[PDB]
Amino acid sequence: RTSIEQRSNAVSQVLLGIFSYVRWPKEPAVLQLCVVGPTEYADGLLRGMVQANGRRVHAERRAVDNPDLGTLCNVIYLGVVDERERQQVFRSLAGHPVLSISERGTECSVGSMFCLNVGGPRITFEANLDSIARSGVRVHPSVLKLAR
Amino acid sequence: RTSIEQRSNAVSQVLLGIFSYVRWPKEPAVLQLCVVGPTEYADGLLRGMVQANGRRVHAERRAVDNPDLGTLCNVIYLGVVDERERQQVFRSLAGHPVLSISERGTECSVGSMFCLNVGGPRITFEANLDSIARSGVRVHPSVLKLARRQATP
Ligand SMILES: N[C@@H](Cc1c[nH]c2ccccc12)C(=O)O
Repeated sequence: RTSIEQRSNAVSQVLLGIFSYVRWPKEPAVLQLCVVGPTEYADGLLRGMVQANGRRVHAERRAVDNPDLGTLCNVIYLGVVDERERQQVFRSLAGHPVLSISERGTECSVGSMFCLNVGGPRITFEANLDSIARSGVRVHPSVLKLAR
Repeated sequence: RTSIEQRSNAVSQVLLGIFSYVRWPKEPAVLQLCVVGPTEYADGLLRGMVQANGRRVHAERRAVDNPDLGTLCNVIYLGVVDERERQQVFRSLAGHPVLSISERGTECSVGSMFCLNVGGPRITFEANLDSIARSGVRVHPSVLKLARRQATP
C-alpha cells in the first residue's frame, strides 16, 4: 500500500465524514456520486462506499461536458478543469441540489462547496460559504468545525 | 460522442497495442506500469492487464515527486502535471529504460514518447522522435501503423 493509495483511502473517509453533515431535499435510496475530470485520489470512491446510516454510495466517472450532471449526480467530485470547463460544469449544476467537492483547492472562492487539500501529513479542506448557500442542499454548520 | 467507460476501455487496448512494439533491454517477468498525476481514463489500466504472450502488466498510481519512478516503472502513463512537476518526472526517468505515454496530446513537446488524443470517434496518438531515442527502450517504427489506422474514419 503506497501513499497515493493511502491518501485515496483517507479521501474516502473525509468525504464520508462531510456527507454526514449534508441533507438533500428529497433523500435518495442510493447516493449518486460523480467523479468528473482528471483525478489522482478518487480510486477509493470509485470502488463504492456505504454511509453509517446504511445508504449506498454509487460512484461513476462522468464527462466534463455531460449536460445532465445536475440531474445525474447527488455528489460531484471535481478534478482538474480549466476555466471554460468549470463554469460549463456548474451551469449544469445550477438549479439542482448537488454537493460539490474538488480534489484541489488552493483558494476555493469560486466553484465547489468544499475544496480538499490532500498534500501534507493529513488531509485538510476549505469551505466556500457562497457556494454552500446557493447549493440547493442543506449543510449543518458543524461541518465548518471540521475545516481548516 | 463516446462515453468515459468506453474511452477508458479503449485506452487499455491502445496501450496494449503500443506495448507490443516496445522492447526493454532486460525484459521483466511482470511489466510494471505507473499512473502518475490526475487522470480521467486510466481506471481500465489500473485493473491490471495481460499481454498476448501472457506477461502480466501490474498497474498502480505513484506520486509525481517520487524520485524512484525510473526504477519502479517500466511504463509511465502520465496525467495532468504543471511545468515543474513534468520536469521532476522526466528527470527521474533520464538514464532508465522507460516507455512514457501521456493521456493528453500536449506533452509530446516536453518529454513524453507517445501522446494520446482521447477526443473524437477513436483514440489517436502522436509520438516524439527525440524522447523515443533517449528513452533506453527500443520502439519498432510500425507502431505508427496503429496511430494512422486509428486516425482513419
Ligand atoms: N529505435 C527505433 C528508432 C526509430 C526510427 N524510426 C522510428 C519511427 C517511429 C518510432 C521510432 C523510430 C529504431 O528501430 O530504429
